[PDB]
Amino acid sequence: PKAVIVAGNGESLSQIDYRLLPKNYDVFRCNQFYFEERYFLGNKIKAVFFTPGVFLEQYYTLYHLKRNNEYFVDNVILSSFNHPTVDLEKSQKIQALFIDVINGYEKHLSKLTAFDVYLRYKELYENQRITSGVYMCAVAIAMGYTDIYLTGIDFYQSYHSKDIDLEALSFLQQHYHVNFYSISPMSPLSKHFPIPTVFVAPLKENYINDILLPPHFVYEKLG
Amino acid sequence: PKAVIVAGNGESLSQIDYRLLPKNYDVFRCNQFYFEERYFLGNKIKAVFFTPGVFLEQYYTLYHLKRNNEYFVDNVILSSFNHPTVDLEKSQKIQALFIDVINGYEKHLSKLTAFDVYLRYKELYENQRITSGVYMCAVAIAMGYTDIYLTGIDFYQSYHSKDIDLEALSFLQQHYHVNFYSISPMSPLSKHFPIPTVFVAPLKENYINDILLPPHFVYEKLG
Amino acid sequence: PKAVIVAGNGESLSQIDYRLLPKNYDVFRCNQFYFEERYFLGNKIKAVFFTPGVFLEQYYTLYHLKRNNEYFVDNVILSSFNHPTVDLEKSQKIQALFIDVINGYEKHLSKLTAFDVYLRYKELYENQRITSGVYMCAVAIAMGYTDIYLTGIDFYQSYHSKDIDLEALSFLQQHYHVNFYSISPMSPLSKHFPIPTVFVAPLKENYINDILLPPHFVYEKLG
Amino acid sequence: PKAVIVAGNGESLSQIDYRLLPKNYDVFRCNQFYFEERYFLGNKIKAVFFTPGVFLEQYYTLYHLKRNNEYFVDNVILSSFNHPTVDLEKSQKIQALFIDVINGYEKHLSKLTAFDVYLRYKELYENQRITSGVYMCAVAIAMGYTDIYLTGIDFYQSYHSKDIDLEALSFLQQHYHVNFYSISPMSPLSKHFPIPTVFVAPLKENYINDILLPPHFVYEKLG
Repeated sequence: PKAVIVAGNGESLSQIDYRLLPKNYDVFRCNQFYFEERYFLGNKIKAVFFTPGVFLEQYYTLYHLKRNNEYFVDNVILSSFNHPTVDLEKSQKIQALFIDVINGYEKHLSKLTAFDVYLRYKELYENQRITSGVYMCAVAIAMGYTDIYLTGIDFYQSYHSKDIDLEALSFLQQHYHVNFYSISPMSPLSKHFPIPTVFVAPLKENYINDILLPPHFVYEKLG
Repeated sequence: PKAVIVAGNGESLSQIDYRLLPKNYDVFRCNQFYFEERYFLGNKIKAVFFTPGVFLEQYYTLYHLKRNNEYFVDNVILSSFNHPTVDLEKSQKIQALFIDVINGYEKHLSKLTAFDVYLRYKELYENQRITSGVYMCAVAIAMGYTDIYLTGIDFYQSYHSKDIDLEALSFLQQHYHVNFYSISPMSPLSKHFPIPTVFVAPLKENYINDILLPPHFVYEKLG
Repeated sequence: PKAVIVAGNGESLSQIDYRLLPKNYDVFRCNQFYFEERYFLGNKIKAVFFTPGVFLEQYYTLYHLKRNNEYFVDNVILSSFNHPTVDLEKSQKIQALFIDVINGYEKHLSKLTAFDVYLRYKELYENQRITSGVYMCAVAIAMGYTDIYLTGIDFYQSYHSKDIDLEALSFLQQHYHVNFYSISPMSPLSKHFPIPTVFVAPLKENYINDILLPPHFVYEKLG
Repeated sequence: PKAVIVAGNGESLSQIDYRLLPKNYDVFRCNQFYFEERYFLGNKIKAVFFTPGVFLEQYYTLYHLKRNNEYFVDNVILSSFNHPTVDLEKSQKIQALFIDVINGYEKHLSKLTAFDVYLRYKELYENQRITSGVYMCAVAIAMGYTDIYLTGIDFYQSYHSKDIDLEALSFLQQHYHVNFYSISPMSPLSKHFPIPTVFVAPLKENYINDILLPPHFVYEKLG
């Protein structure tokens, strides 16, 4: 479509001004998005992102959440760079077990050649990496979206730093001609991106607020 | 076609009412189907299923049976799930030796996405597996058949249980809109599926009633 | 085309009756075909066959022979069955080194399904194998030829025997409808195939009559 | 196009007669081309060649050179023969790390069958190899160029010798019908190729005249 809202797990997720939101939009979530005490962005999620480091404990929890009718997730995307020095073999191991998991690099992240070369050089020769928030923005750019509203990204309120996250965002702004907006006025991110021009979150009860663990025999068969 | 009869090795195979059979149909057999003392379903078989656990002793016996003109088999199908934790490597080893063996998962079982995801989750996180009877029904559904007549399935008269076999059958009934019928009135299976609305088996003599074993040197070259 | 002459290294190669040869034909040779003391079949060869067991010492000798203008070879074919228990890995090793070598099984021998299944079963369960003469006939059948004139095959004047070579030839006669002829009246092969209905070989001088050996350092780099 | 100038790192690179150059042409460079004290051939390079033996220290240096706006390189080509005994695995390792590196053999050098067979035989059975200058000429021939002007090739002023470099050049002259020219009258190469029928290089200041080395932790992650 045209508009998409990407959200992180920062402390500014609860300070969203709902007068700046567009009419039609999609929501992207990642990692421990189910720790919310309120439904800040509803229960409809276009896509979710899980890192290869912890994936078995996340798929099980997502299955349990979807079984109890708490969220309506459409896609599951693995946040892998397919680089030989970090997660090349683990991505193959994960993909050999599941069939409904979409690999991010092969499908969306490989279509940005300059950004891919930049990231690979910085990973190989400088030991620097981007967070999940920039990964979601890159995937949204690669999927055709043009308006990206950022929230919940507080810029870390040793690979990850603030000189690579800000430099990568400016790289995508200059090379692919997309618009970035901030919907949290008090967030430090608003100092770099313009506020757009001009609803109480319902409470959650008896919800799951911890990551579930698979039984003991699950690890035995994988080892 | 439209109708197909799937048969197991249960004790109710000899108690079939032949007034309920349709006009044109195909027969599916599996495992030690040649231990019959009578020709309950004739000598024409559309397809046969062999598990990867014991396959070398089965192909040899099937070759000997077909050489002596006792059965007329058309296809041989390997009952493999292609899951890394059970039979992923053994299936490749078997397929590297024979060229006339059809892999079930790649050809028929991979076209049912929801059923495949359900089975993979239950295998990975709960240690539960389905029997060959449900595998044959799933393959028949995936091959275009609409009427499936079950027989010889007595529901086990530790992976296999009666809460996964019955749950999988209901899953296929709800999701793919197929009809299941039981042709053994005294079988416990008739309590869950309707009896359809309204011939002596010839005796077998000097037949093979035991699984044949390859010579000793066959195992040496494989090890 | 239509006619092809296949020749072995037997003692009946020097007893060919040249009145029975057709007008236009092709010649197939194999193994140590350059040990002839006379040019029995000329110096034009359509294809040559080398076994994977000894191939490095044969390619070098063939290169030296072609450099000195003694034979005019068109194709080089590797006589591999691609079976995991005999020469599966060695064929890949050979093909990784040379680019002008044609693999026989992948190109010609895989298009005869019944013959392939028969050979694989006999190899796996009975320890029986065919010689190069039957391999050349099968390849000629698979390449479209219809008239095959056999010579130099004296039927061994422990895998190889006379109950598999004769049984394989009858298998190809019955299943693919080809004509076999013998051009050596005194050969024992004429007792099984009909003689067709109704030229001094030039001498060879200062020729190569032994298989050449590569230098010592060639084996070091391969080990 | 039609014309291309290939240059080496010999001592005759500074003795080029600029009256013999054509109007429109492309320049090929290789290895330590950035050690020039003057801009002999400008700062525009169509393609560059790096050997697999030292590649990590070259990509980093090329990136630093391009960042400082000293050269304008278009393509980077890996000079690999894809032969199992020299650089088959190292080429795969290099290609698994970078995405903007073009493999020479797969793209350009595999389209010359006779030359490839000649090179493979000489490598396998005689321990002889060609230099980078002949590799660049072969790639230029395979890319459609017809006029090739050689410079900086002083013919080594133990695999490499002067009986393989001269024999390979004559092989390409006879088999592919291309024209070779020499633009350095005093070079020994002019004795074998005709001089064509009938500008001060600017000085370089504060330039990089040594190969840069990656940090210590780069080697740790690769080992």
